[PDB]
Amino acid sequence: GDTKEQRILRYVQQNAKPGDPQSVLEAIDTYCTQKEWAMNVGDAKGQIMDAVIREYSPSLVLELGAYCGYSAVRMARLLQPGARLLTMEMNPDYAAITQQMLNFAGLQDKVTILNGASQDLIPQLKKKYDVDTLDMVFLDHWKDRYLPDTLLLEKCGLLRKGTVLLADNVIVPGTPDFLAYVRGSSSFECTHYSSYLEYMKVVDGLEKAIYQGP
Ligand SMILES: Nc1ncnc2c1ncn2[C@@H]1O[C@H](Cn2cc(CNC(=O)c3cc([N+](=O)[O-])cc(O)c3O)nn2)[C@@H](O)[C@H]1O
Ligand SMILES: [Mg+2]
Repeated sequence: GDTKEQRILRYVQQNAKPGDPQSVLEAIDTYCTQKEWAMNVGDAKGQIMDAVIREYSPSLVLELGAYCGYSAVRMARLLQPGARLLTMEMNPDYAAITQQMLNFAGLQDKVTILNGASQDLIPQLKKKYDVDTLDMVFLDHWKDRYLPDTLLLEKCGLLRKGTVLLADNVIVPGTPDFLAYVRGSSSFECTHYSSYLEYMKVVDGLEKAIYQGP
């Protein structure tokens, strides 16, 4: 009784300043550097994420896997007014942590949390949420869903030329099938950003894959 995710949030509520997203991010990072490792994107990879976001200024972002709401907070705090983030989370407990994390950050009005698995929700985006195409996609869910969900996004017509895919953990725990596909495919221009597994000295990285169209 009493999960790590609940402890992380409790620490944020005690040490972070309400309505200040930088503060919420620093609290989580501190908690996870000092007390318990947890699978947030972390500040090192979060900084690359920030740079990618500022470059494209997406109006509509889709995130796969929210977890505690760390990357959701990172991204939604950089979004222009009227720009939105959709985040898919299959575990209702983590989704609740995320909602409260975003509420504390004062970012709740920029984000919609979708409850359910990506494979079930993605085919419903156009019909049930009036989504034309996506400006950007952050992949941070089950590693072996990266490729299937990409092909699924393409099938559902959610990708246009210019859609940026940003994938966490392509080295650790690794997504070798996703990497071979986007790199080998002329439908994706790919950039690797070398970095470190969150809160550790193990080499990890993000992959940016830009859809070129059919
Ligand atoms: N199909 C899915 N649809 C929606 N949400 C999903 C799905 N699969 C997992 N999630 C969510 O990802 C979050 C966190 N997560 C991520 C994974 C797969 N990713 C990792 O395991 C991971 C693992 C490490 N690691 O092992 O060092 C480091 C990282 O940065 C990671 O993202 N499992 N739970 C959880 O909230 C879970 O509900
Ligand atoms: Mg990750």
